[PDB]
Amino acid sequence: ASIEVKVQQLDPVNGNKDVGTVTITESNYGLVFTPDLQGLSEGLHGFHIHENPSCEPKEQEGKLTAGLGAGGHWDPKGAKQHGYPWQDDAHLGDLPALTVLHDGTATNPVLAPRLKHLDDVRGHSIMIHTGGDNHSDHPAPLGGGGPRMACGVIK
Amino acid sequence: ASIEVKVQQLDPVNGNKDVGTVTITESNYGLVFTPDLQGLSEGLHGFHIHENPSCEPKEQEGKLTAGLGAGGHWDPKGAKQHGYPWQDDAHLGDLPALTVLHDGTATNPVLAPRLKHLDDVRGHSIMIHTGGDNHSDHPAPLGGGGPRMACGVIK
Ligand SMILES: [Cu+2]
Ligand SMILES: [Cu+]
Ligand SMILES: [Cu+]
Ligand SMILES: [Zn+2]
Ligand SMILES: [Zn+2]
Repeated sequence: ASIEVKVQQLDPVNGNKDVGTVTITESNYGLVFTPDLQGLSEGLHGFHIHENPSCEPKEQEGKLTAGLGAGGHWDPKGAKQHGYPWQDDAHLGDLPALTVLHDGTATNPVLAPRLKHLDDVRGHSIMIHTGGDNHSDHPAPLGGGGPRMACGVIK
Repeated sequence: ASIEVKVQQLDPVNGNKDVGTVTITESNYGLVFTPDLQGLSEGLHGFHIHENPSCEPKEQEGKLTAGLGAGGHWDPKGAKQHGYPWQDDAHLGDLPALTVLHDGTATNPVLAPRLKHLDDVRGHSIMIHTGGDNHSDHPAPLGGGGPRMACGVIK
């Protein structure tokens, strides 16, 4: 029971770059996401499972935008609302925020209690945003994650 | 339905100092700890529920040691080993590590899936360590948390 996801920093122009991996394992309380990332900006970053198994950029109003190919937050139960990892009426893809230390590394594992089986995340993508995550659609949509900084396709 | 815990930086020499609060609420997946702290060193900090409802120091080897009055990690099931928040044979008091940002503040909530009711944690203390937490007794005991930096009594 384990999936090692290769994660890359997104740059539609200069090119993407490997920043490490995120290993997903099953615990008695839900899926555990264990990062081993580097070269990221210090702080808390929005961390979610997105609908499409793609990290490719997509054209948006005449602008090749990073990670748009991944689609929106994975929401199989139609919550149509961004929320907490422990909130039942929030996107099923809403994970705890990722902590990146001063040295640009992330190794602190986080639990997603609503995700129970590894197979459930296969066929999707995992996204790391430039901004944080206040687990609400206010004052900013999707927790204020904003732009997509890094991404990995979940095989 | 919440418990607001007053947290203080421990200073046996010149007196404990207020650093904020930690609010505990219940979710359908366990107790949620929402910090609102400031003045702490940046980084990940060991965060656990300790056995005694006291944050006072105790004499050990002739040294008045900060927070020893709280005792060890709360372990009502006698796991006798430090582990993950989602690990059943680990101290019940083992919580996810606390994230302190560059500006010394901590506001990111964390979930303790093995803790179900607010009353279960009443009569104990919550501790913040100077070091982090690798959720193991290897290579360092108690996750490498080391000295006790801040603490609050849960009522
Ligand atoms: Cu810093
Ligand atoms: Cu996202
Ligand atoms: Cu502790
Ligand atoms: Zn969401
Ligand atoms: Zn412990």
